[PDB]
Amino acid sequence: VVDPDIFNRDPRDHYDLLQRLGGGTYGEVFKARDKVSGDLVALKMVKMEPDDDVSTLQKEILILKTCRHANIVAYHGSYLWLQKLWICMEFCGAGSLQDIYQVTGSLSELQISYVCREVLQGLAYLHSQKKIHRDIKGANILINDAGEVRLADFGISAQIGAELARRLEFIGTPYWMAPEVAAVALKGGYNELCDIWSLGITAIELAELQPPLFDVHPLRVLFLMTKSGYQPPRLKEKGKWSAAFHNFIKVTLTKSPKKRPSATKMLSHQLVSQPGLNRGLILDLLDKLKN
Amino acid sequence: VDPDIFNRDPRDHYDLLQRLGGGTYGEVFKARDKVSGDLVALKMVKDDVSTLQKEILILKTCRHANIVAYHGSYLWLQKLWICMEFCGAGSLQDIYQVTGSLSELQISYVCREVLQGLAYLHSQKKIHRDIKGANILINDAGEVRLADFGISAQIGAELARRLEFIGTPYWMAPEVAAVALKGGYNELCDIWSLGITAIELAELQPPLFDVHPLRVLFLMTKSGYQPPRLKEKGKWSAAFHNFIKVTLTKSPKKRPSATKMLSHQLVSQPGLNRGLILDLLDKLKN
Ligand SMILES: CC(C)n1ncc2cnc(Nc3cc([C@@H]4CCNC4)nc(N4CCC(F)(F)C4)n3)cc21
Ligand SMILES: CC(C)n1ncc2cnc(Nc3cc([C@@H]4CCNC4)nc(N4CCC(F)(F)C4)n3)cc21
Repeated sequence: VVDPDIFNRDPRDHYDLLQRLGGGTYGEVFKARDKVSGDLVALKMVKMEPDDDVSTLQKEILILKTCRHANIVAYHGSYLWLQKLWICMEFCGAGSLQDIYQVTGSLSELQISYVCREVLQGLAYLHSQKKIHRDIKGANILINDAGEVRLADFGISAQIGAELARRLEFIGTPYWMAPEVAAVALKGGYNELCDIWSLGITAIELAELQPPLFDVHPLRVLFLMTKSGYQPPRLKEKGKWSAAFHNFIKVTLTKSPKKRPSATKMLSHQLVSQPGLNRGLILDLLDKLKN
Repeated sequence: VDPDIFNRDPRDHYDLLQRLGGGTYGEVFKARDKVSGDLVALKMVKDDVSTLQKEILILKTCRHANIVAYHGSYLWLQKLWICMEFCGAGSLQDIYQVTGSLSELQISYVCREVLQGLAYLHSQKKIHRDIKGANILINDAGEVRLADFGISAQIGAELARRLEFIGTPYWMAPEVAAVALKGGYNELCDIWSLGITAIELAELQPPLFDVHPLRVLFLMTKSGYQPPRLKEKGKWSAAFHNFIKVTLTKSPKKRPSATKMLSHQLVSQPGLNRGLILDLLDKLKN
């Protein structure tokens, strides 16, 4: 069973499908309207046929259903009907920051600062629940028509969670196992501070339209990160960005997780504490997107 | 694809003498080579055979006296027969379940021989990951052979599979990339397992054997976990207690390598030889 609170009914009983927004490996996403309230929702539809593995989708729903924070996409339930699973969420009309910057070009420093503050608020909430997003990037940060910021796409977090559960199920007898082996099997070998690093990379992505080393073979990038002299990336254009932005990048991209600041600590950084960070900055961006 | 597979009937080459066990992976036989008379172990198998493929490749690429020797594989009638050196006494667990606890000198010899095998494996960039009495075999001359690389193969396969579906890495933190490529721990896990095995041979159970395994996993993953110890202090020399202390070093950054452990007083002392285990096998028989 995918989730103990699934609605075993046709989602079309409750929603009018308005537009297919896209589709691929993850399934398809629809814009729909609540037939009673008139509110808009996103429906993510995935095939869910007998003997398919439900574990990843199960974990994704578990994450969404237990979050109640403005900066995490709101969850309105899931439907299982005729071997399709529909996950219903708050609609973000502008899509992701990647959808936006592919049209607008690079964001301003103030726009990036607001985005980073909103993402850090969502991360601090997730971390206080002992959750880890594990896939912070422009493609997974959604923007609504009011310029508000929502973390979404917990698929990677759910995949990791489901694999972690499978590791525990088949760990075998533990009595000869070294503690660090048990720790990797139970906890994964890293912690929530990985999300802070990913946010620093995301800030570079919003500034430059690509993450660092985007043109290097992925396996080479992984290898370089494991060398003892690996150097965190930096913003390319020194004079374009303030010292505060360069320092935000420096501290979020702290190599050692033992020394990397938490989401709550980062919320005190000058870049995201400064006045004038509000959704109007992103309304400006969305106007550019249409103008 | 193993390029050396013999595409012919193994029974045209070996006389099957005794089924030793198996299931549901397959069956294990004691067999005799038809031309030489040497005994061998034949493991018959058969799905996704890929992890078994990786397991055979481990055995095939190892060439060390303390690793059970590999002779070849026969493919016949959708059954793969893996031919290995025969160890007539079985595992140390098979033995101690009859004889009772080993002497300190017997344990010292076993530990030296396992450390030699581990030093070889680690230099080959392999991790055994399942060192325990059940996986250490004893031949009829009292010599020690590491065996059962099934866990090593399974963990390597699973590390490779995760790597294949890791997705794009450009937003990943370095510690996440390191877990993806290197698995989150290293070969020093085998040194810890050897320390537990030494307690097992001394006491007939690993520490915490009567604690629920999920509780053991809970305790071991907390920052305050204390490494176990031998329970009957006066029975064992200071050198044995110290060997346990250092092999069971909690921090993998401080735990000694197999080569370093081979210089420890317990395993470098004189009088450690296969005659000690021949005595054990005599006790097993008599
Ligand atoms: C991650 C996804 C399952 N998800 N989760 C919650 C959520 C809330 N709102 C949206 N909103 C949007 C808006 C737009 C706008 C159309 C025109 N430009 C962007 N596109 C898209 N997607 C095009 C590619 C897709 F995967 F189909 C989605 N989603 C998507 C949402
Ligand atoms: C790990 C195994 C596949 N393997 N690999 C190489 C190898 C070389 N020699 C043996 N020798 C023995 C001796 C004995 C002795 C019979 C009387 N007591 C132990 N039993 C067993 N088996 C009991 C349960 C099994 F898996 F079938 C094996 N194997 C086993 C070997």
